Amino acid sequence: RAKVAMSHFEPHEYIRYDLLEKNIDIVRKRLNRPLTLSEKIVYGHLDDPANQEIERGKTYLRLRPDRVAMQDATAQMAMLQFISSGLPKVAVPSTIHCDHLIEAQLGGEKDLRRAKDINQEVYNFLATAGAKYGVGFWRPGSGIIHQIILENYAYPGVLLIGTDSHTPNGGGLGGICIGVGGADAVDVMAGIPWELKCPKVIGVKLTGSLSGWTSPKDVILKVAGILTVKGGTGAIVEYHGPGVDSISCTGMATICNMGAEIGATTSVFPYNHRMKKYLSKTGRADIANLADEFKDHLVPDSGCHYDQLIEINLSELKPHINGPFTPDLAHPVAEVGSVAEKEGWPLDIRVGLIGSCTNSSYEDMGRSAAVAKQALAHGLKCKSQFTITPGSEQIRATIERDGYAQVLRDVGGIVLANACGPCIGQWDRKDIKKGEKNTIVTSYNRNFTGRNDANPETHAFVTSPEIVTALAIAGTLKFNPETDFLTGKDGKKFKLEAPDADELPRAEFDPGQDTYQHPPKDSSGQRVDVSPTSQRLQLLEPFDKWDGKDLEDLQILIKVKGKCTTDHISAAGPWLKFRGHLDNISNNLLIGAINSENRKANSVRNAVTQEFGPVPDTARYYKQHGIRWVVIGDENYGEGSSREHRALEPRFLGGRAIITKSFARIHETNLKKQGLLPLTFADPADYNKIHPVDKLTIQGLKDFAPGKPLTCIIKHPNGTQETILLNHTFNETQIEWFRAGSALNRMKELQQK
Ligand code: SF4
Repeated sequence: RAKVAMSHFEPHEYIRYDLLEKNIDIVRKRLNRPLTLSEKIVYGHLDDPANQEIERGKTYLRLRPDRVAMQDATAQMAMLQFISSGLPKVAVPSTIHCDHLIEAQLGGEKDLRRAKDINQEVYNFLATAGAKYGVGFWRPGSGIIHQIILENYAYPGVLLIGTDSHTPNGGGLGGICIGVGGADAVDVMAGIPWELKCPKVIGVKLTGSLSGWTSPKDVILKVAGILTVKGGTGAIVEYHGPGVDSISCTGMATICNMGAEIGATTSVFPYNHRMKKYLSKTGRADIANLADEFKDHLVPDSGCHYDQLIEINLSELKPHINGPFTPDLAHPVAEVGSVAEKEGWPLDIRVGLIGSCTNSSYEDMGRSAAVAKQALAHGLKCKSQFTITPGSEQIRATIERDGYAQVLRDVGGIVLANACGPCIGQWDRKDIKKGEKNTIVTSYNRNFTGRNDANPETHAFVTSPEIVTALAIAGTLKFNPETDFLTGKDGKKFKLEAPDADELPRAEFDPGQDTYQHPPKDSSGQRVDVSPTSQRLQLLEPFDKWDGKDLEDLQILIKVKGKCTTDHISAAGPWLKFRGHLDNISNNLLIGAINSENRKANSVRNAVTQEFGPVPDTARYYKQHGIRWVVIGDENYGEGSSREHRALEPRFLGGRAIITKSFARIHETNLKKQGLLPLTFADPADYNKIHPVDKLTIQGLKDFAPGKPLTCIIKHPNGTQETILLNHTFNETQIEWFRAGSALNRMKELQQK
């Protein structure tokens, strides 16, 4: 066909639209129905399109992703498991991005220099394992994983997996980009088929066009309010309609990015001329030209069926701000001042934060600078503190060159390194004490309790970068940029004009400094050294194979009440230090979950000593004494970030099963991967039949089978027993992971020894 390379760094790896077309055509001759766009890309990547069983919401697809991307808080454990597989080189284009371990304190260059010193052991490990196994390495300072991927690696029709739940960001360039745990990335780096439950497809038809203050962020702030955080589970969101041409390519990436907050498998937009324009301005006109020749396969089929349709009229959409402790609590900016007042949310904004991968594009920085130049023209600066995170080095060099960074510095902003920083709590925040109630507004995406600064009483609202800038200047939520007046230095009242800015630089992007490190694909004789006394890195010891017996008289470690995110199960912030060390990070296990017994966090009853204490310590005491335990949870257990640490930590501390009303997708997969049993109540009311003191027996593991429920005997203290049934979503592939002790153990069994 064409020999067009997948990126500038892999001149030999060609895009295979011929393969994609061939597979789409085998599959549509079988289904004889129109295919949505996500169906074309996903089924076009099937390992076996002729025989694969295809039913939305029901079958597991065996897929062949084109490339793997990892960020440094999840890459360490993905690479420690790849190192245990014993395989010599990764089988597909793979990258590591060092963006999660740079703490915001002093701003830019200073914070990067400090991070490089503090994290030297880890950056060393990743660069060395990268050179040895043939993984490309983007150095600290290079940028946030998803911005580097949009700028260099994402293209129409790619199937990309990344160890991060905002990998869907890449849907803004017509690709299917899916968040996974490190063990799924090991499957693909090892060359074995990746499995994904066939998704449902929610269509969102966009009509009209954006105007004035309304920006691409408002479309997904509105969709999250409609669908709620559990509304997109098991589905891909596919944007279509005449209003799509109205959104810039980075705007589409913003909307696809935050679809992670409704639990969606990923989101995607159809190839159109805005993507073509972005590919040409990022050095990839040859890929835009090839995609023009395969355009029919990069847009949905006429009359394709969506399982749910939502219509949004862009012309009527007005600015939104969401939170404070969930991303689906949506409010127009116009009314948040009044709702805050009513609910007792602090009206004064201590810090306004723009950027992160969700909103750090050139157009986002241009629009925020456009609001900031007006305030400056009246002698004002920010009343709130104000920080700016550029998404990559190229965006930092280009907004610097085109003068937007200086406007943002002149209004009182501090430019932070090109890293997650405050978005995952890597922020040395000193202005409030812990427990001090206060309000910050961000252009980020998640706004859950204690995530930006480990303070549970910080009320974080997410909105667009131009609204964070307008509200940082005002310093209060009781300010609506569309209606209200500010007073200049000079005494005159003035109103902020809606920001207008270029979506891409008129000149080319300035690439900034050299930050990519290609693997020697020659040499590769590196020794990865993990010191046996390291506190940050530890080689894995394999988990135990299943004993062949049912699980009797299991102790409940904790019955969790309400929302239990992966930040409740395995907190980030300070714990990021231990992402490569399983025993040390297991000291945060479930310390944020609320115990139904006393409604406290990190205070559970030890069944032996009858002292209430920390959950980590109690799980280690049960493990030390041979007591196998269980977690009982509520709805959407495991919501949020993809960290497989939330599944590895309970396995390590002696857990056996997690029984809930429902699971978020990535956590449920991660639990199966590590040899635990994620089970759901066949009747959710049965959650109320189980009390912290009850012991449980799970029976029927001997004839464990796809579609057959497991029986659970609840043993009450008084001698009463109640039998209930538990469903699971294991297929046969996954039951083998459980029997072997973990998926990695099963893979090492298939290597003939
Ligand atoms: S923590 Fe924030 S900036 Fe970093 S990859 Fe995730 S969403 Fe993006």
